[PDB]
Amino acid sequence: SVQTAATSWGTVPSIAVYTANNGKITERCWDGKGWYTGAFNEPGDNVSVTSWLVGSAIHIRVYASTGTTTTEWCWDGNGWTKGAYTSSTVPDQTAATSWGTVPSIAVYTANNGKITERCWDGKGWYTGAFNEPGDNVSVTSWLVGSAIHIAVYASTTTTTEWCWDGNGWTKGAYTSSPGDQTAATSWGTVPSIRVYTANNGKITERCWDGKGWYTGAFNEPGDNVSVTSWLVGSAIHIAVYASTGTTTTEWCWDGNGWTKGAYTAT
Ligand SMILES: CCN(CC)c1ccc2c(c1)Oc1cc(N(CC)CC)ccc1C2c1ccccc1C(=O)OCCOCCn1cc(CO[C@@H]2O[C@@H](C)[C@@H](O)[C@@H](O)[C@@H]2O)nn1
Ligand SMILES: CCN(CC)c1ccc2c(c1)Oc1cc(N(CC)CC)ccc1C2c1ccccc1C(=O)OCCOCCn1cc(CO[C@@H]2O[C@@H](C)[C@@H](O)[C@@H](O)[C@@H]2O)nn1
Repeated sequence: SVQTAATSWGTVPSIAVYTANNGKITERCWDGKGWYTGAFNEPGDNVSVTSWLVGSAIHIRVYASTGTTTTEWCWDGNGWTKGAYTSSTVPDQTAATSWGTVPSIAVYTANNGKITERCWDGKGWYTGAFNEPGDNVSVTSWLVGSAIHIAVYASTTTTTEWCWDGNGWTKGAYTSSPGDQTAATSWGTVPSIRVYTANNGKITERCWDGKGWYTGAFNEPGDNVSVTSWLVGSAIHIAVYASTGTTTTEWCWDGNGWTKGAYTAT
């Protein structure tokens, strides 16, 4: 099927969805009044994205996988340009997260059954300590004040949660113990986490609200899943993108059940 990645920002919100199809990545954007086609058009078979607000200006980084490299593509208000990211890979699935306004970035790559990590601290790219088995990776992160926490979901036999608390990596209380493709989001400082798994054409949901994992009401057909969420005061909003072949369907949580969203690819 096509493979998607989703970021959002502000409270309207704005959404960017990236779809990899026949080696091309294209962008559908939402401004609060209709979906439209963004400038982004780069080569790639797989995509992940992350973004951050500097005051009220969005900065977007798309990690596009092209055989023996992943290229970073940068939006900073005035067009797409190539980023300082470099890797060396084999015919590659990535997950990205970022935090603060510096910002800091962590990119996880599953290459031939191993997940590895590249980190950006504002000075340059370096190799992170993370290195664990997996064919499939998703990531979410949250600030507790100025301390970053990172939850990596590595799917190989079992999906394993790997938690970073700022001084070491450990196995988390998640494990839903073939060919799982996961997408993760989180919100607040508890935090809440939702992990979506495409397995055998069903997408299903696992939930953390600080007091143990449980199966969520989310249940929709798809072979690929991406997700983004945003808070408005105390209210969470989620957009899940479920894909089968070239058909991507949006599912929205606005606090009153999962409903089909307006998203089209066109
Ligand atoms: C574009 C081509 N690439 C990528 C392959 C590249 C370019 C330069 C270097 C490169 C690689 O590697 C090294 C390595 C060394 N070392 C140890 C590190 C051994 C001697 C030394 C020099 C180079 C240098 C280097 C040599 C001499 C002088 C300066 C540098 C340098 O600027 O370095 C790169 C970062 O410096 C400032 C340039 N830069 C890049 C950005 C990017 O900011 C954007 O936004 C960020 C948030 C990220 O998304 C980021 O990826 C994105 O591009 N901001 N500033
Ligand atoms: C207080 C002692 N008792 C017996 C009286 C008890 C104990 C645990 C639960 C209990 C009750 O109830 C639930 C109920 C659910 N529901 C509601 C029917 C969702 C399927 C889930 C887990 C337990 C859980 C639960 C089970 C296992 C692990 C943790 C919890 C838990 O955090 O328990 C307390 C927190 O539970 C969350 C309550 N709830 C409902 C929703 C809204 O929906 C969820 O969140 C949305 C944002 C979406 O992701 C949606 O798909 C997803 O299902 N969010 N939270």
